[PDB]
Amino acid sequence: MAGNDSNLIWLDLEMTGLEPVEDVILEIAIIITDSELNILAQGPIFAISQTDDVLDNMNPWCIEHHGKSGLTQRCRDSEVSLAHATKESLAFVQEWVPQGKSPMCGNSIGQDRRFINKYMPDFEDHFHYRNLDVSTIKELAKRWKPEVLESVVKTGAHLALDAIKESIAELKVYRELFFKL
Amino acid sequence: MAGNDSNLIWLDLEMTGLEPVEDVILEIAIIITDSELNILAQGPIFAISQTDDVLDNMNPWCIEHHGKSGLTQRCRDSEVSLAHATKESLAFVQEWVPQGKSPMCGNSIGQDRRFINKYMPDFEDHFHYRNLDVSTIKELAKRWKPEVLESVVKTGAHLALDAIKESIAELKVYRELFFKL
Repeated sequence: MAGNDSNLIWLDLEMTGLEPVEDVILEIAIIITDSELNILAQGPIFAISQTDDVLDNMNPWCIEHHGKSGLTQRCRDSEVSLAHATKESLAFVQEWVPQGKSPMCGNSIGQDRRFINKYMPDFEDHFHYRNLDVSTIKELAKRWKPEVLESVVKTGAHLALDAIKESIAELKVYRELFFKL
Repeated sequence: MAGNDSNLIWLDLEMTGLEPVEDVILEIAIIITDSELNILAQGPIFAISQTDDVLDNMNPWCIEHHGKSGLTQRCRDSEVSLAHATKESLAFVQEWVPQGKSPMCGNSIGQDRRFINKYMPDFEDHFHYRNLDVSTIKELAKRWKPEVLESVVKTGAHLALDAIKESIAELKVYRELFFKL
């Protein structure tokens, strides 16, 4: 099933803040599912090597939340450059889905896409221009059928890996309870 | 009914191309709906003043399509500035939904957002950070229930209200046929 036109690239980034103009990427994880949301593969996980003054002067939210998740320390200890993570990610994703076919999948994935466009345009090129944004459906559920949100489970932050598994599980809940089979 | 929390702000833009690094906005159109997708208001439509330096040197797709469309000439005839379009759009929108409540709605509305974020920062501030991307559901339809696309009405009209009302209507189809409400 490695090359199916309908497979999906799921990803989550962690950043030093919200604005691509000043902020940089700290973490990347990728999961490939088939079109039915079965998990076909996990990409490597990269904490991105960043200097201490970058890590120390990020967003208050980020100091707290990345400090808590253990990401900050993992970037202190990493030798991984963004340049390397971009090559590996692109090669992995190429191994699984044809160029141009899969939209970018995840929660508020357009935010991530801003960072990928600016900092990893080679990687972005493998994707379709479309976004599969799980938060779109959450917003429709909030207004159309909010009790569905009760079945949605949100665990605590560790890896970007975990945040992706949450997005998939969330969409899986919607498929079962919110969309018509 | 004015200023209700679940009211939804819809928009489409037309541009000189795909890369807002140095591409610009040709047209702005905005529709408000309640949470049921009932159209509550049409917003000021704005073709944006661009010199022939800009209009002559758009992409091939844009020269040919914005030419038959009538928009290129409208931007040449147009007196309204970027700031005036920003100031007005913000005002209209401010009437109909409280601040931070509404995601930004439309097809691939993240692309639009990149242009709104750079050239109209004040306007984007009124939205929730979330996107409501109908094309997310179109991507799911294609994979889960393609028969549903048959009822979607895609003319191919690349204008202002043209493509908006088509995004709103496309969501209405999904609501009847694709969602379990």
